[PDB]
Amino acid sequence: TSWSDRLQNAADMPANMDKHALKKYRREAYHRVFVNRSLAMEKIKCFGFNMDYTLAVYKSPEYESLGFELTVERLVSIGYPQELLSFAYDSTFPTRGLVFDTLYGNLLKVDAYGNLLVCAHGFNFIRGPETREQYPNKFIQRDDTERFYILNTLFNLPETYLLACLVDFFTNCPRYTSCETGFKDGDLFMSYRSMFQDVRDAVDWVHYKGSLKEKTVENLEKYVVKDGKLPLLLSRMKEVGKVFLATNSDYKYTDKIMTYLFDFPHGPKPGSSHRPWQSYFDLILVDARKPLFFGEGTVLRQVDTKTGKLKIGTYTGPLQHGIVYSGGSSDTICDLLGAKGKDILYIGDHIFGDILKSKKRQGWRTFLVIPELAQELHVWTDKSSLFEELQSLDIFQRRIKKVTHDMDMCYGMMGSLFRSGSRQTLFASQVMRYADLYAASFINLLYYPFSYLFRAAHVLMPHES
Amino acid sequence: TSWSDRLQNAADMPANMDKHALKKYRREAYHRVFVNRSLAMEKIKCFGFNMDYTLAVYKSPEYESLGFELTVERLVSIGYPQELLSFAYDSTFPTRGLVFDTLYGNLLKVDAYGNLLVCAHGFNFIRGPETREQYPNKFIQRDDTERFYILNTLFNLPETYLLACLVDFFTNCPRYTSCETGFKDGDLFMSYRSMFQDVRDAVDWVHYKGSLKEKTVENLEKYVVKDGKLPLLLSRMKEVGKVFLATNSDYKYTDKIMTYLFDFPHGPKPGSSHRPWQSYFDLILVDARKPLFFGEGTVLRQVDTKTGKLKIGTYTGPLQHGIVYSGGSSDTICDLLGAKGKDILYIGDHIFGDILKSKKRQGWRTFLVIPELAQELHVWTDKSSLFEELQSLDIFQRRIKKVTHDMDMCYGMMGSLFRSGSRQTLFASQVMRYADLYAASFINLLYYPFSYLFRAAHVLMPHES
Ligand SMILES: Nc1ncnc2c1ncn2[C@@H]1O[C@H](COP(=O)(O)OP(=O)(O)OP(=O)(O)O)[C@@H](O)[C@H]1O
Ligand SMILES: Nc1ncnc2c1ncn2[C@@H]1O[C@H](COP(=O)(O)OP(=O)(O)OP(=O)(O)O)[C@@H](O)[C@H]1O
Ligand SMILES: O=c1ccn([C@@H]2O[C@H](COP(=O)(O)O)[C@@H](O)[C@H]2O)c(=O)[nH]1
Ligand SMILES: O=c1ccn([C@@H]2O[C@H](COP(=O)(O)O)[C@@H](O)[C@H]2O)c(=O)[nH]1
Ligand SMILES: [Mg+2]
Ligand SMILES: [Mg+2]
Repeated sequence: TSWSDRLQNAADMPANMDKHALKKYRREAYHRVFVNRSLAMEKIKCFGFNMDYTLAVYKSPEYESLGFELTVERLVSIGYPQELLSFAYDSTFPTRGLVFDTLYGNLLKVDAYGNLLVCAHGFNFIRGPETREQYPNKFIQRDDTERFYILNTLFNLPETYLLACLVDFFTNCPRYTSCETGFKDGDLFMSYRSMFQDVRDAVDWVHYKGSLKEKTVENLEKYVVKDGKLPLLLSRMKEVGKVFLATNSDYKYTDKIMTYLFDFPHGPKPGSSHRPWQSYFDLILVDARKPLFFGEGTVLRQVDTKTGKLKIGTYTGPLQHGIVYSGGSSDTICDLLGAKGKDILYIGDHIFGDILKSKKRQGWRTFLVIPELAQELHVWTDKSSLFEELQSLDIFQRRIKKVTHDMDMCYGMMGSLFRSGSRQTLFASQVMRYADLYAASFINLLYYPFSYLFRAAHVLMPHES
Repeated sequence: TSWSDRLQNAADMPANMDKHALKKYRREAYHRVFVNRSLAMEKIKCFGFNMDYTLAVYKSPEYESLGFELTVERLVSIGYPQELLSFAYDSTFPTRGLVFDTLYGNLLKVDAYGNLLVCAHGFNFIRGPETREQYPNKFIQRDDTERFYILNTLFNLPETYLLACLVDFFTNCPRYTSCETGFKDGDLFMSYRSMFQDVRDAVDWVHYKGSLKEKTVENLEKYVVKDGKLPLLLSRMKEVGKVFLATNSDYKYTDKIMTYLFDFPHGPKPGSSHRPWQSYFDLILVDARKPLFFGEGTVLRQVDTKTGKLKIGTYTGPLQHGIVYSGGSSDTICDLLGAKGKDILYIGDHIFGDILKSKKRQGWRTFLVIPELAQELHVWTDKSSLFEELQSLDIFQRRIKKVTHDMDMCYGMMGSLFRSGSRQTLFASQVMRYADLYAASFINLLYYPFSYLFRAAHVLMPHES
């Protein structure tokens, strides 16, 4: 059972819009919206959306496994050894939000202060004192962005595994001599840094010049979660405010995915005329180039939606019906919709590119969709006497390490997305700090009334308490 | 009554080192160390110190008032109008941690997300909708470091007031026409940005080329808080670990101040031989140039302590007794003392330069000294039914704004260092995030045993609770 199974099962359900069933429904952890800072839903005048892994949630492990297969095939085609063809994707290994240390070739799970919670060199877990050799303070300088790469998204799940595999393969293969910063093969030296770049280029290549997109769209039911409730939610939002789409994706791909997500023999509710995905948005924008979008951005262009090509030149007209934009910046959206940032709830999945940057650069209100929260919740309960037990020992050592360990293993080899025992990861700390609201899915907003007040409790400093 | 009066009164007291009086003493808010993250005192192998506003706490409003007087005299000497000579320092106006917006010439108190809590143009307080003209989202981009200058320290207290004064003076003086970004005087245009720079240069000039240092050191009792307990604390620390000094200050000034702080007719305890300040430290370092010290730093030089001049060349020898260093980097200290960052408790007063940067760049353990916490605490109690009242309304609007207002006024015109009603400032949020421990004074560490465990409670995400 994957988080996409959980998500697809709630998606295979019709909306009961009785105000008594609605409130009842949101009592369940799974259908709940979580609050980091208070948010009055009535102040929101614009609901903003991203597509990939937000509106379009790719199925797991199917889509990761596809993306992995093709990156291997791109690496092998450019020269990596044919053994790679025998790797297959393992969804039990990679946790999202890991740092790849391009110097020493380790996958690291770290806290908000660069403290090491987990260290893995290929599939070998470095523990305790072995690690202090490379990390003498058990700590990394997050500022060293040249050395440390953070695998923020569900798109990096396959590359997270592939880096482990690759390090494993060259380590255990007797043609290659392992050194501190890479591998020697005769007179060729492959650093972890160059291997990492090759992988990073290959993923990018599969996404942009390979066949991941063509393959995804030719079996959509296999790769994308479809929900009858998405159109109903959007139509409700359009009643009380403005709705927009801003994706890094191109128009032709967005149109294939969006079309499919709205493909039901009705519109918002059963019995209503179907309408095309584009009637649900007041503003559609593609090739957004987030996070640069939340700064200077790029030049505002206009899509020709017949050819799926950009019209030549910068677009200098107003918002008219049917217009599709490409590029521009977050200020385009505020200007065209006449909104302030605090009037905009922006729903996305990329902690850095979507949520962090819109919050800090523009002060927009944020909603982080976290699809693994479906399965992370299920496990947080059924092992709450493993947690509540670890909790207890802290109050009351070698028994603390042992219990941390098996707590995490339930999540997988790399542990919870959110913590390693009693220690919170960087990812968690960033969700708490930048995501005003968060949930397993944005559809959870359907179970809350029009003018709800999400309440977080006020924070007190230690001397204040 | 100033926080320096509070601090000086606890400094005019002898140490009762009975383990029963000690524990009793630290029960008082004022003599307490506050915990942001758990810290086991027995893991600390090196206690590190800064001098200015840490070991040497300047008296208030005397030192601020001196520093203000001389910056005015430097501005007037370079061309600012003689009216400035009639300004006098007002300790009730400036709160530490304000942002100066060099575009529009406003002093702003903001939260951790760049939200506007208080806005002041000179001495006129902008409220509600008037402000939305210049800040349409009621928010500032903290990243715009070119426009927004953060007044982090007790050294910026006089310049915080002077900027208010200056904006006030040109606004209300009929020789100058007020524009959006500065003042017109005939064919001369003075922007707020250039005024700000002139002030910033003048403060720096007083500190480095003017007579603030000569004047301070010729009446030390007037300007510096002296405490018999400082030598005792240091000697206790030297028993269980290593002690170092790292200051941005030069040796000749450090030697004048340090000498005076140790000037008692005994050493650690009454009855013991006096010893010179330098015997208390295992490593002394001057002209540290923090925060650059916590990165690349500068070239390690060696002080000639007879002339107070730098020896010529880079220093390439080991730590020997009596050696005084200048420049270098945080790695010099770890190398010379053989410490890891987590073995180092660093006690300082500059949230950015001392605490933030040592924590993030090096993972050192941090202790923030916050001298206004003496007076901020006194007022947090005696108006806890103003807070507890505001607290109550949030649960249960125009009555919320009115009550926020008079809560703050107790602290001064610019409010609490830590909050504006129920909203925490950037300063507070940064103390919570970067300062493992904090207190009104570092001397508070004397009231805690050798191997104490400062405990903060574990943090839970909303879905985790
Ligand atoms: N999740 C992320 N993915 C990619 N880049 C990031 C992420 N988080 C931060 N960065 C960027 O990496 C750089 C180095 O990290 P740094 O620790 O200075 O950032 P930070 O966000 O300010 O840390 P903190 O969480 O302590 O505030 C910064 O430019 C930062 O914005
Ligand atoms: N108190 C401060 N004084 C001076 N400069 C600061 C201070 N705090 C942050 N800065 C620096 O100002 C710049 C712009 O602010 P930004 O909001 O990106 O920083 P930040 O610390 O990452 O914010 P956050 O608190 O959200 O993590 C950064 O380079 C940041 O490190
Ligand atoms: O390594 C990569 C390379 C490309 N993309 C692309 O980023 C887009 C994300 O769009 P959105 O989430 O802004 O809608 C997708 O088209 C995807 O192909 C990645 O996410 N990761
Ligand atoms: O605007 C200024 C200019 C100079 N300094 C100097 O910085 C030093 C702070 O030293 P420390 O806190 O690192 O010991 C002092 O000598 C002081 O003169 C300031 O703090 N602010
Ligand atoms: Mg996305
Ligand atoms: Mg200092």
